[PDB]
Amino acid sequence: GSFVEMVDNLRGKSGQGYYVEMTVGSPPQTLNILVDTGSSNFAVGAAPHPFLHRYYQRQLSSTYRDLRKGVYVPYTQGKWEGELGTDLVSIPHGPNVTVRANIAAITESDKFFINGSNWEGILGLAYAEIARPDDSLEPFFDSLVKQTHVPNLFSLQLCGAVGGSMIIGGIDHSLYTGSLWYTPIRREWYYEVIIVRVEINGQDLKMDCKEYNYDKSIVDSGTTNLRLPKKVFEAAVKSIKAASSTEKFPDGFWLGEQLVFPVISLYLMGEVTNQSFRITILPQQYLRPVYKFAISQSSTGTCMGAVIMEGFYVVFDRARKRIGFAVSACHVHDEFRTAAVEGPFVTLDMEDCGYN
Ligand SMILES: O=C(CCCS)NC1CCN(Cc2ccccc2)CC1
Repeated sequence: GSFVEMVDNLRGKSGQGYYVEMTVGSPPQTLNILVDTGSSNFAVGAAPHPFLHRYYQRQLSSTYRDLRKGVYVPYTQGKWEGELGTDLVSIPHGPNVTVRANIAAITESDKFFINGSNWEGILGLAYAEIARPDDSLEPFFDSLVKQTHVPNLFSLQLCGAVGGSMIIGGIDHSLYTGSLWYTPIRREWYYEVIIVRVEINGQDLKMDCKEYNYDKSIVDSGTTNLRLPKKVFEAAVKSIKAASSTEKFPDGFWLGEQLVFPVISLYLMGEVTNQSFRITILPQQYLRPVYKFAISQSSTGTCMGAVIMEGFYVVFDRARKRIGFAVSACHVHDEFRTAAVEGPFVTLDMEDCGYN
């Protein structure tokens, strides 16, 4: 339908994440919370860290309940650590409901909070299997669905340079143009998808598609870049470099070691046997103003981060185990080329593209 009061409920800074306003405890304690489809923990600052505008003060909340258990969460760059419990959570600019969700009260963290950022926590919207310490700690959205009449679905419109919309429990049709195209969620842990073909400026990379999903391919609102696996990255860069011989750039720039074009198509597995669709991004999407090359190599797989997500309206249709892509109404298009979602295409042996 409409969900007009949820539109434009996300803020941020370039490369610094997208956040929704949330309240915790009774009376409500307001916190800005990073929106992360690449993790499954709801975690907030609960101690006066210098970088924080505010923090969760448990002693002030009557509805707080201690779970008397600790949680240690190391990311690649840095870690956070906290004390588990539950409390009443709301999303002011979301649905009118209040849920008892697990909260990780961050007592200690290293390289997690950003000096100068305006957020105080993280909302992991992915599934239980990747929730820390283990799959028994129910992720926020799972509690929201179990406790209220909010449908098991949420959508994201991230708008490049910073704002956007998280539509909880539905789809706002104003936020996209044309048809939605759905790819199946491979397994419910990350939001894992299968990439079946990659074109740089409408030319196939001719690679084994099993390479494009090396380990995994996921939709990650918490990652800034498009993260391509090493083997795919090298072939992609060489091809992007080939199109861009009009200009000159240092060797380290493509490696993400310096600062300062072809469209990039990702063919994704469709709902139907031998059927695919493709999503297409403009240079506006992978050239991030600080300009930086917002495509980087990875060992964990393809991460369809903010670079990808900023061109498209993205439906996390958890109910139907699928993810929807449509042209975002807010993506950065010029007069020449426009970001696209196109289909159907004929693609055989798509099932073989998923690494095991
Ligand atoms: O581990 C993964 C998926 C690996 C394939 S790329 N995603 C994490 C999930 C946690 N998220 C937290 C975070 C987000 C923004 C700023 C700081 C930290 C960082 C990205």
